[PDB]
Amino acid sequence: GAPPIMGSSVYITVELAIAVLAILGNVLVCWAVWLNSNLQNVTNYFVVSLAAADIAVGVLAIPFAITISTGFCAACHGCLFIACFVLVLTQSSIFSLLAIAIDRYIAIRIPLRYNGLVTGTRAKGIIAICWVLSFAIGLTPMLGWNNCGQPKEGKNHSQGCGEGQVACLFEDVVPMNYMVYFNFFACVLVPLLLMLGVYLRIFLAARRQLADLEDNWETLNDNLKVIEKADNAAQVKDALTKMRAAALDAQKMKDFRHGFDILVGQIDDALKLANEGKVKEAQAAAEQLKTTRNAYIQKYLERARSTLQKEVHAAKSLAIIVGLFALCWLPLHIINCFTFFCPDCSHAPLWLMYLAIVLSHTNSVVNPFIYAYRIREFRQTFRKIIRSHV
Ligand SMILES: CC(C)CCC[C@@H](C)[C@H]1CC[C@H]2[C@@H]3CC=C4C[C@@H](O)CC[C@]4(C)[C@H]3CC[C@]12C
Ligand SMILES: CC(C)CCC[C@@H](C)[C@H]1CC[C@H]2[C@@H]3CC=C4C[C@@H](O)CC[C@]4(C)[C@H]3CC[C@]12C
Ligand SMILES: CC(C)CCC[C@@H](C)[C@H]1CC[C@H]2[C@@H]3CC=C4C[C@@H](O)CC[C@]4(C)[C@H]3CC[C@]12C
Ligand SMILES: Nc1nc(NCCc2ccc(O)cc2)nc2nc(-c3ccco3)nn12
Ligand SMILES: CCCCCCCC/C=C\CCCCCCCC(=O)O
Ligand code: NA
Repeated sequence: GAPPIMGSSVYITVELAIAVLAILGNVLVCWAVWLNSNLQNVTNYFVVSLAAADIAVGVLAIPFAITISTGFCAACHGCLFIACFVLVLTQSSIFSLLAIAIDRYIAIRIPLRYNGLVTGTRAKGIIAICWVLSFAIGLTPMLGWNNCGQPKEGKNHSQGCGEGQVACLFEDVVPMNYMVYFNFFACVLVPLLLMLGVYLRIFLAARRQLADLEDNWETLNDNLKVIEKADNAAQVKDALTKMRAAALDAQKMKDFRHGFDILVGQIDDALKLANEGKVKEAQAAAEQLKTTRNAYIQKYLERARSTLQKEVHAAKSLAIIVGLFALCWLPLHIINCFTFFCPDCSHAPLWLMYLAIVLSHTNSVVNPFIYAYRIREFRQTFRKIIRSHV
């Protein structure tokens, strides 16, 4: 077998390349949110916490990963910290990603209550709490769920380690049942399936809300046709009742309210004439709704449709971030599953183990590119920062 330093040099060089890109890209994200008030919303406070976790991957986790690949002799609980710290940052990333999904779900389901419910203060408290929990979850092996009590005495003696020391290798100190059941199934897989369900509900809400907008609009126009060719006052009354309900329903901002005030007032005018049996005069009054429809109602329809389409597109951009997180981390989890569940299968080869580790670290590079390609407000802030400075 080739000298280990050769393959190790490749892995270390690649890790350092990734640490540099993770730092720069996510420093740039944080710098953008700090400078641009348009980016200073509650959603982006989770984006920032997520960016800080990825900066920490380059500053600390990658240097730790480089250290543990050497198998150096170390006290077992110090080895555990080196080995498990990255699990803290990944758990924090899960919480930030989940809060973002719930944040956007709240914004599309109850937008009028959003600013009263989701505030910057409460977001900070949630973020602080999630970091605490991430340390508890990620460092759970440091509380006794480890293999420090069953050291590899063959490795420790050949490595020449001292009293209470072990050859510091990830799979010799971290239990695989912890990695599969606790970390993967419970703390990663379950939150990802929840995020999937949240985003599905976000898209269902938008689809259902866009459909109501268009259904109310068609109800308005169809009933105008009904009124125009109606043959008696009663056919006009029934047509006008179905419009008044749609008018009040669509009403549930200065020029918006004034438009529906005009609309409802004209319907009531036509309704009163129709109750008095004045057919032609009711039809002529109902015909004046077209003015209001073209001047006010069409502009509100188009503006409400545009907001909803923006929320769909934004939700897609954030879902892509969740999907790249899964793409980058699942191979490592899936390999552990094979290692744990198939003791009769050969262990995955070393070159694959480190490709899977490298892939997981690349996730801390991608998020700033998604923002730059998919979020105009980030892309524009990135340009101004770059060309004003570098
Ligand atoms: C706040 C940031 C900048 C500082 C990070 C401190 C890091 C580098 C420190 C904190 C605790 C330290 C570990 C504590 C215990 C041991 C056991 C010892 O037998 C080998 C070194 C090792 C594994 C240390 C390595 C370096 C270490 C991980
Ligand atoms: C999210 C996507 C990319 C999932 C990718 C699936 C990857 C991780 C899967 C697909 C095929 C899998 C390999 C199939 C066969 C073996 C032989 C066994 O003795 C050890 C595990 C090993 C080497 C598997 C490791 C994990 C593996 C490489
Ligand atoms: C992320 C979604 C797709 C579900 C998670 C995929 C994981 C849990 C699935 C996909 C493929 C599955 C593996 C397929 C084959 C084997 C070999 C068997 O001898 C032990 C179980 C094991 C190792 C499975 C464990 C669970 C597994 C890794
Ligand atoms: N299984 C595993 N191994 C390692 N490193 C050690 C790789 C290795 C595996 C076997 C061997 O004989 C020598 C080295 N880091 C690892 N990190 C993770 C991880 C992080 C998140 C989910 O899994 N799993 N994982
Ligand atoms: C911006 C923060 C940068 C932090 C410093 C980065 C340079 C350190 C990176 C890797 C050093 C790895 C230390 C080698 C482990 C010791 C090997 C051994 O004891 O056998
Ligand atoms: Na991350």
